[PDB]
Amino acid sequence: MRYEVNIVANPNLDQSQLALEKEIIQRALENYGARVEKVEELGLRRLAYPIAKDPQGYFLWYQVEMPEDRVNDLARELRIRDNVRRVMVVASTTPG
Amino acid sequence: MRYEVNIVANPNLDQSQLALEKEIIQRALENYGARVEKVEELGLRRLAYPIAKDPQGYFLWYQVEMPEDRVNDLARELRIRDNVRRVMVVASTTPG
Repeated sequence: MRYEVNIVANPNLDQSQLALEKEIIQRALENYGARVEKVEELGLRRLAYPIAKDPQGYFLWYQVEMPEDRVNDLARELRIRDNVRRVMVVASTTPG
Repeated sequence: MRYEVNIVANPNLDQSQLALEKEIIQRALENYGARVEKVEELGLRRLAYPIAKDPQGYFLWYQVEMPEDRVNDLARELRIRDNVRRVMVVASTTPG
């Protein structure tokens, strides 16, 4: 299945720390057997609506192909790190 | 400011109803004075992570240019309709 993986990392990291976080994510995708189809580094962005107390984050977006039964474990592995604040995974298709 | 507007509509609508919802959104963007730079109709998708009781939705994505002081009112106008389940607006830049 094709998925979009949206990651929000700590906005306060220096680029050396961010490089480590990005490397860890890519290694996790490969280690879980995902085929990585696109990586977009969106960078520092701000949630405007709804209203959050901590609206800034460092946004990363991945498009991947992988089996549905492996997605949950991957997502949880990605978010275990303290510098990964949020992970959201959307399947690009549904049964209907 | 440039914003990404992520809309999740009711996944159970027929295309006649969805056409009305899309027309309403575009009219609201124009009526609020946003410049609409891209419209992507992503269609029926499923939240895979985190786990939601109602994970399916009809996803729409807009990129717009508009003043920051008008975004909140626009977002609230967009979501007042029952068929618009979620609106999320992200500013593409931050002060830092």
